Amino acid sequence: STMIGRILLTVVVIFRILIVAIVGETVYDDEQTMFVCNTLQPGCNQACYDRAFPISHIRYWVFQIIMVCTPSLCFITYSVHQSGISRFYIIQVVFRNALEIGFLVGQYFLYGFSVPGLYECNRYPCIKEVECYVSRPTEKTVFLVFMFAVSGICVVLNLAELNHL
Amino acid sequence: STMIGRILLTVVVIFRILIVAIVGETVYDDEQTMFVCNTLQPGCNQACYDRAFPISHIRYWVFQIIMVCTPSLCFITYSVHQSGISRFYIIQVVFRNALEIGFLVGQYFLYGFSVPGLYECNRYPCIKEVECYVSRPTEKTVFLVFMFAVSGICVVLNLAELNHL
Amino acid sequence: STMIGRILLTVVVIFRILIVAIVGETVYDDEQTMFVCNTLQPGCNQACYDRAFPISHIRYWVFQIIMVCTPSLCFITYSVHQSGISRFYIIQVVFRNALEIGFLVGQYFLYGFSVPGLYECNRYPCIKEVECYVSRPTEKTVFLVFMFAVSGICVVLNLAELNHL
Amino acid sequence: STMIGRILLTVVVIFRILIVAIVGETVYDDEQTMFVCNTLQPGCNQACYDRAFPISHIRYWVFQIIMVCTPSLCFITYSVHQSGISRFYIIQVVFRNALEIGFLVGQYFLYGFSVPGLYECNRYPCIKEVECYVSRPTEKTVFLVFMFAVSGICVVLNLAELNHL
Amino acid sequence: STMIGRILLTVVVIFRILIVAIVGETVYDDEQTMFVCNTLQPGCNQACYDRAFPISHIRYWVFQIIMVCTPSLCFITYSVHQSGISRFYIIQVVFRNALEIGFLVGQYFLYGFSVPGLYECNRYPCIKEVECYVSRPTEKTVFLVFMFAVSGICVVLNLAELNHL
Amino acid sequence: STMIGRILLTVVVIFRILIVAIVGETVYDDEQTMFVCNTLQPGCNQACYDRAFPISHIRYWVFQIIMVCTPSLCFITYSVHQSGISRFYIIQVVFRNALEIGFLVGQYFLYGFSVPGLYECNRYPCIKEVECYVSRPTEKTVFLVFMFAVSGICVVLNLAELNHL
Amino acid sequence: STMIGRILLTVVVIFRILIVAIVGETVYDDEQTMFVCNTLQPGCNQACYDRAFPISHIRYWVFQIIMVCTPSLCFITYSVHQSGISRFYIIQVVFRNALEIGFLVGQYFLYGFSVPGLYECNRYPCIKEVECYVSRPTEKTVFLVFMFAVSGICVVLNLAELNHL
Amino acid sequence: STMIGRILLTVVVIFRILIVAIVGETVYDDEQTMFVCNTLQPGCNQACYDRAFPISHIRYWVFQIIMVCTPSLCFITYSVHQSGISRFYIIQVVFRNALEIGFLVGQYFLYGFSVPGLYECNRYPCIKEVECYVSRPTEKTVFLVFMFAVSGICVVLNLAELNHL
Amino acid sequence: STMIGRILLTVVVIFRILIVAIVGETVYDDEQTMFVCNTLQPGCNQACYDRAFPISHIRYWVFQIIMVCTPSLCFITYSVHQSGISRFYIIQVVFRNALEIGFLVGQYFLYGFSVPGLYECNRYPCIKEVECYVSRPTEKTVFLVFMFAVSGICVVLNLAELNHL
Amino acid sequence: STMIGRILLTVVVIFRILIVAIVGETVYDDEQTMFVCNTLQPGCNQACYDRAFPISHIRYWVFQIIMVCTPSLCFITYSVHQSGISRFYIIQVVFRNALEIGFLVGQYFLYGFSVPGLYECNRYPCIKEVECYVSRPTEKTVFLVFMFAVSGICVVLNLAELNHL
Amino acid sequence: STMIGRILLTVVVIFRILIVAIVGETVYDDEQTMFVCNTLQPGCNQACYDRAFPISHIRYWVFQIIMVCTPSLCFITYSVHQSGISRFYIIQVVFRNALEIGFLVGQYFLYGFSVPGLYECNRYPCIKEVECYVSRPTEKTVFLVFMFAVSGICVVLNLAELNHL
Amino acid sequence: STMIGRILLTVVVIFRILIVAIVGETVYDDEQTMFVCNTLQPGCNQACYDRAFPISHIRYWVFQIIMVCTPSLCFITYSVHQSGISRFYIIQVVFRNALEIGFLVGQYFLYGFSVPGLYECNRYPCIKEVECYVSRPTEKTVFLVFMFAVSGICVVLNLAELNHL
Repeated sequence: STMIGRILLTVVVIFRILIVAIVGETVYDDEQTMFVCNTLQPGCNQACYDRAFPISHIRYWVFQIIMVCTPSLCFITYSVHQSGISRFYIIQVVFRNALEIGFLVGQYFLYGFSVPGLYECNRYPCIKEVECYVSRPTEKTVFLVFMFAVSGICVVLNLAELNHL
Repeated sequence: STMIGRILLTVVVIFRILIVAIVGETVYDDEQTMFVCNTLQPGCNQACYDRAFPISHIRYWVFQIIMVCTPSLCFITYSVHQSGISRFYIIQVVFRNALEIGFLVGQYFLYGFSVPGLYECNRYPCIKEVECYVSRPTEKTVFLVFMFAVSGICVVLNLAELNHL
Repeated sequence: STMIGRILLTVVVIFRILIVAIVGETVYDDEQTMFVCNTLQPGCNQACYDRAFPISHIRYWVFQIIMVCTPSLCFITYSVHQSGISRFYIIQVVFRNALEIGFLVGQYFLYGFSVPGLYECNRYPCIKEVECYVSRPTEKTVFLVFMFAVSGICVVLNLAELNHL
Repeated sequence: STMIGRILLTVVVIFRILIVAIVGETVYDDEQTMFVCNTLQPGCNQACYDRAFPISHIRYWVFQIIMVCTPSLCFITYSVHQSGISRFYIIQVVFRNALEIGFLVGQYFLYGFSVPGLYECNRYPCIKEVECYVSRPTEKTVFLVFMFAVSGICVVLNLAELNHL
Repeated sequence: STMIGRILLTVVVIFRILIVAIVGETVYDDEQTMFVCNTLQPGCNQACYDRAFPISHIRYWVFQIIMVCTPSLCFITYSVHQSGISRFYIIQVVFRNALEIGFLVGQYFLYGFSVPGLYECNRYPCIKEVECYVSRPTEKTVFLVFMFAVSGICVVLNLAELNHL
Repeated sequence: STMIGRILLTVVVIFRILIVAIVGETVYDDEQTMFVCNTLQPGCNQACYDRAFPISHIRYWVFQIIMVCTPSLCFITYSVHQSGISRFYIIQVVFRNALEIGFLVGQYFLYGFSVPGLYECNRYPCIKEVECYVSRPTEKTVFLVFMFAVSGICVVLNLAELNHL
Repeated sequence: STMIGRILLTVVVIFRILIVAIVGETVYDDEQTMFVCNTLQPGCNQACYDRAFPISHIRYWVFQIIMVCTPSLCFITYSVHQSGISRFYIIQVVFRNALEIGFLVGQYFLYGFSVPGLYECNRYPCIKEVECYVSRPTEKTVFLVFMFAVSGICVVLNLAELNHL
Repeated sequence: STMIGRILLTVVVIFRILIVAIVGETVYDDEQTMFVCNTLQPGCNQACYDRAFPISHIRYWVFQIIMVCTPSLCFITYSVHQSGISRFYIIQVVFRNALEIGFLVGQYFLYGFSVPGLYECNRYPCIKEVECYVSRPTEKTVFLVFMFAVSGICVVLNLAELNHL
Repeated sequence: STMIGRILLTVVVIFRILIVAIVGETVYDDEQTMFVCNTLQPGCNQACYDRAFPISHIRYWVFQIIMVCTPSLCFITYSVHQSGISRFYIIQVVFRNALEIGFLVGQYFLYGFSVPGLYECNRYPCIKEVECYVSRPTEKTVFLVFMFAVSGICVVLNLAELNHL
Repeated sequence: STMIGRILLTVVVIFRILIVAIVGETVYDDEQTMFVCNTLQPGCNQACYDRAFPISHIRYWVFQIIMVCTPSLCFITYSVHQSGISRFYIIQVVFRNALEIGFLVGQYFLYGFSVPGLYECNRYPCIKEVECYVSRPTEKTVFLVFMFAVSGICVVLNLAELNHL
Repeated sequence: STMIGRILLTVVVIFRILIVAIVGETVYDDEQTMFVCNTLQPGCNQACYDRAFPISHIRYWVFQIIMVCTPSLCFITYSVHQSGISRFYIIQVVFRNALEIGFLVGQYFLYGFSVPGLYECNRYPCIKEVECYVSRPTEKTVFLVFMFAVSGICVVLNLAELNHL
Repeated sequence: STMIGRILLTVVVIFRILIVAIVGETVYDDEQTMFVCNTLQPGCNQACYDRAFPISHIRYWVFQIIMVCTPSLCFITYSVHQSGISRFYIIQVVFRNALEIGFLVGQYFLYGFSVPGLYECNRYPCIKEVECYVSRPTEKTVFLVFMFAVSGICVVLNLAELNHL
């Protein structure tokens, strides 16, 4: 039971990296060029896009993916130099658990569970409130939900292993 | 008879991956930039494109291709770690069969067998119903039919092997 | 005489792959962005481009190139697994001959021997018949003729080897 | 205590290179195409963009990254040719410390800690003072702060090792 | 004297390939997007560009480069299979000489020694004669002259070796 | 003293190649698309850009970089074939010195030490003299100065070694 | 009682002529230039304006005003030539009554009592139904109501005189 | 019976002049500015408008009105100079009859009984046949019918008087 | 004292008519062509202009001027026909007083004392509230104040004469 | 026979004045606003219109009409002052004859008998020869022919009277 | 001396009325349509035109002309009714003098002696200060100076007559 | 001889007034709307039109026509009041002579004898010198020459009468 868990954790991690790396870079490519607002004021599109999308999803996901792989690299570099290992194993597991729980909570607090098609903006130089329109909201919602689903499994597995000890 | 079946399954899988990877990424590249509707309302093109094409074909095909290769990776990782194999062989065959039948059914239910050149849209902010025009419908229909044809062979072969036992 | 034939067949095949792969992808890149019709009707350009160019040359050539290399892969996979070979050799030669004759005939029936600079279109939403103008017709004609020339040699060589037995 | 310091220095350096190389090249790609000023004078956008952004962040960061890796290459080339090493070790550590402190100070003096959304320009051919609007200011501020944070750790670690001797 | 000739021939060939491959692909990239004619007739730009530039320089140079490397590949494939060599050596030298002289003559007859900045066009649908304007004529002239210079050396060297026997 | 000189020459050469190859290709990418003149005459932008920038900096630098590496390749090919070496060593050093001094002088005579923001043009079809505006002049000036600085070191080092004999 | 009736009839007639002649010609002047529809189809504005406004109000009112003054001119011309009068007086009164009742009924049946601000159009070449927007609807409604009010008095007065005999 | 005929002829003539002079000049004012064709060819609108409307209705009607009043002026000038009258009376009646019958026939042969909303044009520089759209067709049809009705009465009356003698 | 009052009343009336008739028709001529709103929605300008200016000032003033001259015309027509006068004099004075007081009150209730330069609009098809800008507000305010001043004198004079009896 | 000639001369003169004054001023009103040339050069339309139409028809006709009425005014002023008359009568007849023959000849030499729809222009700043398109050519041809016809009668009549003496 | 003064006063008054009435109405006709500012903000042109030209010159001059003719009308109406005259003569002279001095002073205080070609504007919605450009400044300056010159003579003459008593 | 001179002077004066009043007002109507310069600078057209045409021809001619009729009005007003005449006759003749000579000289000094089609402008905000293009230069030259011719006759006649005394 504990034998297969490692294999499936490795497979889930590789699957997530592959899915993010191969297709996700090209849904968001036209994010700002097809964002449009009903207005004649110069500079309103920039401010309203910036307020609607402060950090793009793909940047957050790349950062999370890179940051969740550091303890393994540290352990590998230590063992390579060696040529209390168990204490290092315990500590890196603890750190990975903490980092992944923090990242999941931050994702939930930053983005929620949906991307709406309309956005209402009231930032200078826009006069009062204006209405703007988003590109590809359904695909982005699907990607959001898929990533949340993938991220839950890793949390579950790491808690499993934490509790087996 | 059962000897050649494995060889042809491997060849079909590699053929499908190559066809999707090399040429398919560039028919759909201009999907939204050349989508146009007869209207003067800002934001209507975004809503009507989103309603006509919720998930693009190439994303669905990439996802399917990646998801149908996971049991092999699991078996390989297990055997590498080993350094009841037959039970694992049986189970992974069952899982692959199920996944490929599910994906074929989902393709049929999502897209059908044709891409029409006209689309009729009645989503806000569009006033009543408007007419929009699609890019490269014939090429996309050809690609659809080809992919359905390729996908049928794999189902047939996997049922063959399932029934030989 | 039969010794050099294999060497020249291999050289012709590699030459064709290289020519198609390195330069051909960039003559057709602007095929639709510089296609223009004399009209004020929205959606006429899409319909007329689709009727004038149902499948682009480069897609057909990539498909043909990929499909004419499958018997070799099958023979290689069989021999690798082995670790009646002559019957397989005979059959794969027959199949390659048939496939290449079919593809040459299909090319002739699909495209002919020239690409004209003007096209006359009468498809909805275009009113009656309209005149449209093509990009780079001379270069595309040169490419067509070159590909036909290259494809003839392979047919000749394969018939040669078929008849030597 | 001094054992782990080398491992963490190597990990921080690799992390910085990866973060800069993979995602940073694509936030700044549209820096000038979406920069716009409220004016009708030809040539004002060029002058005001040039005055607001004399050297782009990504160029400065690439230059710094490349320049902070030269002492290691020199030491490696020397040792490879060998086939007073300790004096070379001391000197290269001193040089790396100096270079990294200089680069951090220069970053602080060139850019500060924020990127504002508005810029006021009074350069010819602009008449008097004009107002211009920046793209993606929040993301660029986040990147600035992250890079400052990363750069502080290296300074601390190098001072640590300098003082251990 | 005959010893160094082979070394310099190899160096010239590699130099030509590198120069063509690394920089030449990006001077001609905007060839048609910045070609403009003084006219209001739709379709005149396409016809006049096609008449002014029937085959682009870079296509001709790529084709020539690929075609001048075939005899070496043939000799290599023969010798690999072997595991009258001198007759093959003689014949391939003769063929290479002929091909390179033909290609130099064709270059001279196709393009000449300069690219002018203005072009006068009288092709349908253009009314009578119109004036059009070319992009980057000086850089293209420099490239033309450089390529002619490079190509002369190879002819000289091959005639040298032909005459030494 | 002569031991370290070779190491530093190699490091400077590699540094120059890396700096030119990684970042320099993307400052000049938009050189002509953001070049604009105050005029209504068709074709004036092409002529004035061509007169202001006959050969772009990056082309000159790539050519120089490629041409300054040929003597090493010649020496390597000779020594590989060998399987009066000192005379070849002397001669290639002389040739490298000459080539690098020529290239530095040519750079100084072609470009000078600055790129101004305004340019005054009087070429047909422009009527009398017109004013045009350049993109990113400060960054291009910085690059110019940096390249001159890098190029001076190599001249100094090669004269050093020439005079040690 | 019958003495003042003639005086007030004359005053009402003159008042109506003056009101129509002096101000009414300039509310409707921009009727079609400021009529606009939400569409991109050429020719839709013409068809929809024609269907919304078949005959403009001012034309109908001018025609009515001219036609209601003919019996007086006939009586005057007869009496001038004279240089059974009572029978002519009776008959012309009858005819005037009939004409004015007919014109009031026709006005009611042609225009109603209001001019709406929106109009829904489904005439070729408009695709399906489109929405169009009218200029100055409130002023036109006020004019309509005023004219109906003025026209009622004349009917009442003429019936009065008819019944006094 | 013959007494009233003169009075009614005079009233009809004055009515026609007033109707044409006061309102008719302003329906046709925008005849060419709101005429539009579905095309991108310069000069097609001019040719198609000229072919659809060779002589405008209002010019024909003004000419007819002026030409039908000449015999009265001649008779008046003769009688004024006098300070065989019956022969002149007979002859001028004959001439007026002939002129009015000719003008009615010409109207019928020039314009018919309706103005359609669409017109199909095939005149140079228009390519093949194009579709154009007319302004205010219903109002112009109403005016046509009204003028025909008015013109019939005069013919009838003049034949009446001709036959009474 | 009562002698001059009639003279000054006549002079004030003529002055008002002249001022309104000669210059007032040309300040308001461009009222709608230079009215503009900050929006991209078709039809918003029409609705917002109609809501901001339901009846234009000049129409109201023309109507008032015409309506305040009817009692004099009635008295004149009566006296002309005569060829209880004092009762008619009394009654017409009463009626004129009432009409002028009503018109002054209505002016105050319709327009107030100023025309602002900005207007805030929230009528369909405008999304939420939009800002629009008026033409020539200061001149229109001056005209408003002048007309109120002129209208007060007539009220005062008529009350004077009413009270003298 | 000589009695009626004066009456008909007076009628023809008045007819010509009326025809020119009432309708001719409004065919030529849009002469330059709807004149268009196929070109992108600023200033070409002005030069080509000026070369095609140096003096407009209506100016020439107004000038001729005014100049042919001066002898009558002179005779009238003389006779009014009187309060050798026959010598003045003779001389003014001679002068009128001469002036009208001169004007007819000048008309023929200036304009000819037709107005073509196309005009070919080669005046600076137009590059080489360009094609331009005229407005309302058929109506202008009809007017030309009518005016020539009218002008012939006056010449005939004046020669008649000249020869009767 | 006092005899001619009245004649010249009458001639000057009539001259001023004629000059203002015949030509002055058509220099200012395009005052706002050719007023333009260097800005992209909607509504800035309206505010800046209103601030630069609060009341147009021609309105002020028409008002002054009308107001300076009232005392004569009053005297005429009094004398007509008569069918202490000297006291009325004295008083009306006094009033005319006062009115004309007031109007001249007001002209000087409102407009000055010149109309500049540039205007600097800082009114909302304009951002900071913007530059705008006036139409026909020299002609307007000439008109200003001429009107001041004309107005001085009347003041002088009226003071003359005032002092003769 | 002196008898006819007065008659011809009166006829010439009336002819000049008629020619200026009837046709001249409509050649210059589009003077600024069709004036265009080759430039992209806002405000350059206004400055260059103002510098090319400070006072329009028609204004100068109207002013001259009005000013040359004042002595007659003065003499008429004097003689009307009378109900030393010869001294007044002498003086007014002298004044008319002086005024007409002054006006002819001023015309020559202001305008010359031709209107060119091109104008070269160097006024702010135009950068350096720009080229502009005039409307209808030939017609304006014809008008200039005609007016000079007409004006010469009056000078000659007035000198004639001056010298007869």
